[PDB]
Amino acid sequence: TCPFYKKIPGTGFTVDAFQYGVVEGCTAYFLTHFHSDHYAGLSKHFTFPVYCSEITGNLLKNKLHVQEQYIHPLPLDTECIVNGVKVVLLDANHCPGAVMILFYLPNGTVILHTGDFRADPSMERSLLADQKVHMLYLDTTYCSPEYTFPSQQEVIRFAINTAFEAVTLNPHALVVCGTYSIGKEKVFLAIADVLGSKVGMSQEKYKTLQCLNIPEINSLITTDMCSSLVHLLPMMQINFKGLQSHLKKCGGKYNQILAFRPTGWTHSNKFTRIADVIPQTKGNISIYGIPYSEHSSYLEMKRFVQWLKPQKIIPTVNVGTWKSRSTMEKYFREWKLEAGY
Ligand code: NI
Repeated sequence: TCPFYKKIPGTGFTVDAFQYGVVEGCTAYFLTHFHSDHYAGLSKHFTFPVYCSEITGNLLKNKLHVQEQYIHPLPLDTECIVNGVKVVLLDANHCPGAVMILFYLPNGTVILHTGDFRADPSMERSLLADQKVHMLYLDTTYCSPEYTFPSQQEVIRFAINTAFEAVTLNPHALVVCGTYSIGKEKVFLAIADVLGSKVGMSQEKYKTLQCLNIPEINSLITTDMCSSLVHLLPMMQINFKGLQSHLKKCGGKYNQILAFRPTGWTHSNKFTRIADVIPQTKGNISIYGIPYSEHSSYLEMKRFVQWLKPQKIIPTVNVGTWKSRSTMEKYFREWKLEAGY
């Protein structure tokens, strides 16, 4: 049955609550983004209204076959009215089409649901600047101080320089990038752009990326693996057996793979700067784990909350153990004491 932290009080709304059947007294189902832990349970047989971004709606229609009459896409940064409640969708800086949702309840309470997000100081200049928030439903994925990571831009610089150098030294090398859900597209697109190649992939992955409004996508992606020197594969195939196998299938077109696994965090970041990262190598296969995160680091999260100064924080991640919950509540107290609210 539905957890309390997926329910918006004083409304008939839920957020990312599609694996519970018919939720008692839910009139409208919001979806923050197209990742499987959040959409789990949608299908062509779903007949309640779903509210979401334009991109997420494209994906519901095309990938899950949800019927068009039940998809209610909203533009960003725009006051809209749902079942008599004013709502706004804000960019979450997560994956394509991911949003945070602002709710303005009839009694004057204001609620922000972050969905999944990576906090950034650019958010301190949206419709959030203009008013107070009583309740924050917060993405606490990395809510512990050991989670530090570089900026996405520093990680992309590292990957582009690495791939450029490798292929210049060996023009018969193949670059591989692992993927398991939408998100992290800049990794593979930036690499392809510096090598003057398209990114090759399965027809199903190509179809998924065409659902996204990426300007000049016919331009960056293809299903012709032959013409391409950057290939996308399932994250699971990013290991030595998977990559030897793939290398065989290219029919002596390539003699080496350099592969990137853009993971969230790895305990190497406690003892290593981005500049000092190295691969795992076996034969003519090298694998780099790079800390490209689409969630807030601990310090990014803390700054965002100390700026917003919500009256109450409800964590939405890591809530299933008493020790995790207590640890997060202790941080939230420090933040409030340090910030003076
Ligand atoms: Ni997500």
